[PDB]
Amino acid sequence: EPITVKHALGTTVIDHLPQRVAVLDMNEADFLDQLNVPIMGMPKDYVPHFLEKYKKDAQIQDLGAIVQPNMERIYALKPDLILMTPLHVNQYQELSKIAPTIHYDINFNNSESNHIGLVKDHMMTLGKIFNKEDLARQKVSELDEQVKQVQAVTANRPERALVVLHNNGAFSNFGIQSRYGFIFNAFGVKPASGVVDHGQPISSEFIKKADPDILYIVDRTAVMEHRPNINAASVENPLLRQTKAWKNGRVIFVDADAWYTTAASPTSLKIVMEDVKKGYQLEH
Ligand SMILES: C[C@@H]1ON(CCc2c[nH]cn2)C(=O)[C@H]1NC(=O)c1cccc(O)c1O
Ligand SMILES: C[C@@H]1ON(CCc2c[nH]cn2)C(=O)[C@H]1NC(=O)c1cccc(O)c1O
Ligand SMILES: [Fe+3]
Repeated sequence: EPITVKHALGTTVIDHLPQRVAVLDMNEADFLDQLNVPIMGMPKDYVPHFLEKYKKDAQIQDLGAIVQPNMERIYALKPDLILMTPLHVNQYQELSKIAPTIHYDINFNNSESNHIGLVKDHMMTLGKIFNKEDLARQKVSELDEQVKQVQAVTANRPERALVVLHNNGAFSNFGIQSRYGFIFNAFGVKPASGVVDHGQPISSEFIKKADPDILYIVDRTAVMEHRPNINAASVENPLLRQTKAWKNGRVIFVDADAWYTTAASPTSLKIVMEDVKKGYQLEH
């Protein structure tokens, strides 16, 4: 019963159970970890904390950088399956030369529609390929329950939120049509701005007209420069500090590994939803 995967970049047929798997980003690595599927190679420049055991495991080949893994190292690893994503589209043809190559059908650029369904679909596809259908279906059920939990928290709440990305002292807003669109669409968070605009840098005019009751701050610099996450005392930005969210203590410094490095896999979405719920939590 060979599986045929018709994805965004072509069609991949898998006739045998793959045994030497290369994953090209950390979302994919989280899927296979969650399915208890061994990984033969992955990039290791930005391994999230919840995949820490993989950075240290010398039996897992380091393929280099997430954004552009080392094609020479991949070819040498002789994988029998490569998992890649929209980040690697420019390498798909070259990867498919080396091994059957699956593309994760997901939209990292604009997640406003069906983000959760696309994550679930991928999980079920991987469960079929690796003969882990029952465990795949369980993880899908868990994701569904988690989504119901955050939707129960956001339901009928009046608060409106911004998702803002910190980068080297600069802050930019990510709205309903951005990479964080799914926060609004999937989980029922109400956006503090609706106007469609890298993100929109925080200006005085913007924050005046889109003054959030809740603020989720994604610290990109903590990930990229491997530095600790900023906290309330790091924030110099006066526009952010005069918002209702800041005054009322509804500022969540999110788990940047789950929100920035991944954001499209079972462990990461679980964490994202816990962070979202903290934004609504009025008491300890
Ligand atoms: C349209 C851009 O092009 N690509 C392909 C090349 C790339 C960018 N970042 C990692 N690989 C994106 O993934 C898109 N990236 C973003 O929109 C983006 C937004 C906020 C922070 C980032 O690091 C982004 O890449
Ligand atoms: C740590 C990040 O993890 N992943 C997945 C999340 C992501 C970031 N940008 C697009 N997708 C990366 O592509 C890694 N990004 C970068 O190394 C990066 C470098 C220069 C400019 C960018 O926009 C980058 O994302
Ligand atoms: Fe990027």
